[PDB]
Amino acid sequence: MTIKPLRKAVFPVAGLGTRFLPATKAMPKEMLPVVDRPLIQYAVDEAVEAGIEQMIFVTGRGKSALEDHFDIAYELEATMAARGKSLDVLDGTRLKPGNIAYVRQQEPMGLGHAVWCARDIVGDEPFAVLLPDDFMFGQPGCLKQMVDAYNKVGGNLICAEEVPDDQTHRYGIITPGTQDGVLTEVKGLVEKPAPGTAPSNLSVIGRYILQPEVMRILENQGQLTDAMQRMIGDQPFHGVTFQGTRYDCGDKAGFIQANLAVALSRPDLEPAVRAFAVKALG
Amino acid sequence: TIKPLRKAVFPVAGLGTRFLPATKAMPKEMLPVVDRPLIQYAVDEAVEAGIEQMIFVTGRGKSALEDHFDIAYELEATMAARGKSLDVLDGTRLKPGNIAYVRQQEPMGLGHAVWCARDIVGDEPFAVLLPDDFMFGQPGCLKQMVDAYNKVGGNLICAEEVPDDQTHRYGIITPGTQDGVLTEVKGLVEKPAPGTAPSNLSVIGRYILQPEVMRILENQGLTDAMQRMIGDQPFHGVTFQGTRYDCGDKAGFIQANLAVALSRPDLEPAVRAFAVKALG
Amino acid sequence: TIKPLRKAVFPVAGLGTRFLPATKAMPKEMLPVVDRPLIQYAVDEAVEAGIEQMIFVTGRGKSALEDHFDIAYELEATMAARGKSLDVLDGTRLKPGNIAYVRQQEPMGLGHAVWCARDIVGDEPFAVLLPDDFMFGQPGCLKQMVDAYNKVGGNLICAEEVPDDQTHRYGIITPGTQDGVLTEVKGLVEKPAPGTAPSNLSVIGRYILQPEVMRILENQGQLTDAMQRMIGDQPFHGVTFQGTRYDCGDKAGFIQANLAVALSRPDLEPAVRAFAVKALG
Amino acid sequence: TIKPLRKAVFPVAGLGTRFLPATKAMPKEMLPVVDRPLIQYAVDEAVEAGIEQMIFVTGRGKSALEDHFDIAYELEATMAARGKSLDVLDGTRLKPGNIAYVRQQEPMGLGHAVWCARDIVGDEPFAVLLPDDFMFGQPGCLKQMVDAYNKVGGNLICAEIITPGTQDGVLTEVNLSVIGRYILQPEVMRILENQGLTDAMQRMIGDQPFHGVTFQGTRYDCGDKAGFIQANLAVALSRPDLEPAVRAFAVKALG
Ligand SMILES: O=P(O)(O)O[C@H]1O[C@H](CO)[C@@H](O)[C@H](O)[C@H]1O
Ligand SMILES: O=P(O)(O)O[C@H]1O[C@H](CO)[C@@H](O)[C@H](O)[C@H]1O
Ligand SMILES: O=P(O)(O)O[C@H]1O[C@H](CO)[C@@H](O)[C@H](O)[C@H]1O
Ligand SMILES: O=P(O)(O)O[C@H]1O[C@H](CO)[C@@H](O)[C@H](O)[C@H]1O
Repeated sequence: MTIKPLRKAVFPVAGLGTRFLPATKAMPKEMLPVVDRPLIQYAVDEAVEAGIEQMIFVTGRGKSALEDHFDIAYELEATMAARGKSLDVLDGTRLKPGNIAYVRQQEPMGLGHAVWCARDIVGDEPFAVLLPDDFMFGQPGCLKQMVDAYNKVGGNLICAEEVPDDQTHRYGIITPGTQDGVLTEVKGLVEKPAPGTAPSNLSVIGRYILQPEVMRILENQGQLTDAMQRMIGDQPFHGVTFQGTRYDCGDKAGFIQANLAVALSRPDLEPAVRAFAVKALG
Repeated sequence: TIKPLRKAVFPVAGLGTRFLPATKAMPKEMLPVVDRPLIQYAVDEAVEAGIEQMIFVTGRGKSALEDHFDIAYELEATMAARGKSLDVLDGTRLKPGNIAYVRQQEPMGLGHAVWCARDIVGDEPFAVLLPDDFMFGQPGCLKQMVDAYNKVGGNLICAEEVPDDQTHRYGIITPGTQDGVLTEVKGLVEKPAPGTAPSNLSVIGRYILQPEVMRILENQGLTDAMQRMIGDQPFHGVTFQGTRYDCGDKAGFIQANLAVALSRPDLEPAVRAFAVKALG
Repeated sequence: TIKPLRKAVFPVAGLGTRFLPATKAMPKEMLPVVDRPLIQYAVDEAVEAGIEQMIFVTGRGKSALEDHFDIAYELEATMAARGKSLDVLDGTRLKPGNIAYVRQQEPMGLGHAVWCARDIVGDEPFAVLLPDDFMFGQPGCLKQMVDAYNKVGGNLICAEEVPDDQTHRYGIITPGTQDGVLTEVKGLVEKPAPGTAPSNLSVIGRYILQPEVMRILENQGQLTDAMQRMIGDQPFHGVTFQGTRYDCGDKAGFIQANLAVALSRPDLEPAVRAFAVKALG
Repeated sequence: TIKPLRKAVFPVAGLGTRFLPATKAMPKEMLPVVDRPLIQYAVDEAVEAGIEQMIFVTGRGKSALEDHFDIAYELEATMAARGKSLDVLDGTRLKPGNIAYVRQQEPMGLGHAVWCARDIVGDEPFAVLLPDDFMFGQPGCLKQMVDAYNKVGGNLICAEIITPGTQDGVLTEVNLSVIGRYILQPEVMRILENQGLTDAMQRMIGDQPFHGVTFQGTRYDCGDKAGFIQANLAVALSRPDLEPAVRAFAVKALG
């Protein structure tokens, strides 16, 4: 009757990313690069830093690239070796065998259904959920900051962020309680409220740490927000504000902004990129 | 007590070099015995045995095994546009999440492959099926084995008497008491030298193992693991009520295709007719 | 002046619905007869016939067909690491460029498929091979055909006598003069109705056509119906294969082909024959 | 006269090691410049220049390039089910047969790559486009080049290391960094076959008109990360729906 550690994270990667066509008509959206790494790469790096040791990808149909990316690139590594090029550039692209599991979603039925797909791999253990479109820039990574708070309050946690009024109908909204620094009690939550019925402004961001009871609730109704809801009254539920900036690579403008931000932070790229940005701006 | 099954591991990361050039760019596990691939048969067998979580330990060029168990979108659409029943595909798709894939990364054998499923299995007994061992019969091999499991528990493996000159190719069992279909395993040696075989009953690619076996594998990180397990838990060999075809070998693959074909009402007539002629 | 033969078209975009579930996610052209995929036998055949440009018109889920004819990097490296000879793969890789692929995009049949190779063929004669028609024998179907082509020229197709209740499934030929292995085609109808068959010699998946046939296909923007318009002005003969053909298009044929080849293999025949008789009563 | 020009060769078999780990399992030719992958821009450029036959010489892990130019069955179905227009995909797929693929098999460089298309091109003039060289401008590099072709014929290359002679405005008889845009005569194929590299186009200077064309626009070397980012920023600033937010961010982020 103990409580297990969270050595697990679930990555919903079965979307058709229709917003980025034509680029995504044959390329997984999750594979779009922020400078030189694909969105999922950042996401799993984040998880590793947070101490997670079992990544479980719930995929779709045309996404083999996601699978190959985290395996040995046999010919590539051979080619590089034949050129004295170091494989350090691939550090972190491959985990221990078994640490990355895949399960097909089969039918595109949303986030809750997706998480539900991992039910048997998670078991009676708390688990994390990361939506790669939410590029979280900062140190430590969002998940690590979150796990840090988990270690002290336990229960369920989600990344929270103040959003403009005309933006509230696009996210799940939190009904805030007591604030204790970075944490803030969630007294309620509604998935995309109507534009006049927003309980507040702090929305839910694609970073979660949930207790196994949430899986159970999903199996039973067998969606997510409504499932976390059912667990306000009996388990610690807090919103965590990220010490860094988040870029919504879900929309083209964010994607570009993220690329720029990261490039400006790179020793070898900022000089050239800065110089160019400057002129190009008038 | 005897913890219930429901989890099966399928090692499918081999390069099947024996079937080249057929397996040069296609998974050996996908070779058809008439009209269904070897894994399909193995999965069906698991389903019948009450297993509800398939764990595939794959290799690099094997996306076909993945697509085979998902919805074939365009195909199903084209069949519907021709009033063709999709019943032909029943059993091809399981519930979302019931089939998990993990990459073996490096081909280091059976033990290593099974080891790759450690976190998915957990504490929990698990089954292991090698699709190359085509098990023809009813009920299926795994079902017959699980029936014996719910009675004796512990670890079980499929056993089969093999000719003398063939013993050096299998793991051999040192038999104890026989109770109908079961036979106690008092010891086992992987591929003994010819003249050194303790007996003739070898190990076949069908296993039901206790979680302590995974533990022993993580620790040594193969056949040698099952054995640090004889004085502690009931360990029996099960004889299959049916015939097994070694599709690991060219001749076996063909024999299997012939056998199944002859059991098919719509194929038997034509096949038998030809077989006879062609034989002289 | 007979245009030399140097190109072959392989229609490999079918969904092989007949072999489900085996063909649910695997190209039917990759089904093996003992050792080698159907398409491998087909290209072998073309190579023997002196063809040096294979042109595959494929579909959507058929990357295996493309990988099969390229270097299998990891595999060849692993075999080398085990002193295993790569001879087993001889013929699986041709010279760079000798195999071209074009996507059919939509499954509109054989004529459409061949039409897709129009700009690759151009103004030159071309062959057409349907891998489902496993041609067992030697020299080998295309070779035997090209031998006849080199003396008669024009257009040729493999012809085979088929049972009466089987005629409605093939294109049927109206035979003329027979000159040994050849037989003039005076006409042909695609799948005639049962009772309407002009004869019994059907068209088999092996063709040698003149560029004018492409022209006619481009204009009509089907196959059978186009070869027709080429009767009164280009030598058109049907060729009989010196060997046996297996219709791997249907399950029984696939099985039969596998058994036939197996029995011709010194290393497999003993075990296979022994089994065959026992399991047969 | 001058044999028109209806064929283009696209060398797309590189391992893009410079963009690791992004290109570990994804073709570098598929890297997006905001909305579309590099090859898309390249083929669009070709179509605008009147090219009717695209020939891709690919490598091993590059199925994405093939699927991209075919019908995305399930996707188009899903969009339809959402009343979303497919115009977003216009230019994504050409007439069947207009895109041919040949495997390079062995990574032996540009010359060998072009050589692989020898039998598809035949005795005809052909273009060559390296998608890493993102050519931003209107009417687009190949078009501008083809315009000069119909006048002078022979062989042309995009210029921006070469020594010149006479400058006829945009043309200049052969700095001038050579750029990945070529229009070559069939005799160059023959010379490649024989020695069986590119600087063998030179064995073609005393017999055919050979000029360098200067591009009316700017080129971004998406071969290196700085260039890739610059290209994405430039295009974004040119898009009415993205420029506002992108510019506002850029400014703030720059200090
Ligand atoms: O992004 P989705 O899938 O449209 O919506 C999901 O993630 C959002 C954050 O990105 C949350 O605010 C929503 O509550 C959640 O349902
Ligand atoms: O097939 P392998 O790898 O030579 O040997 C493996 O499968 C055999 C059955 O096929 C088992 O009897 C062996 O114990 C196992 O190690
Ligand atoms: O096989 P298909 O495409 O159904 O039909 C095609 O090949 C047959 C032989 O296999 C010929 O008899 C038909 O005339 C030809 O159109
Ligand atoms: O990559 P290569 O073949 O060494 O060089 C090639 O690509 C370069 C861009 O990457 C171009 O600037 C060169 O003109 C072209 O020949």
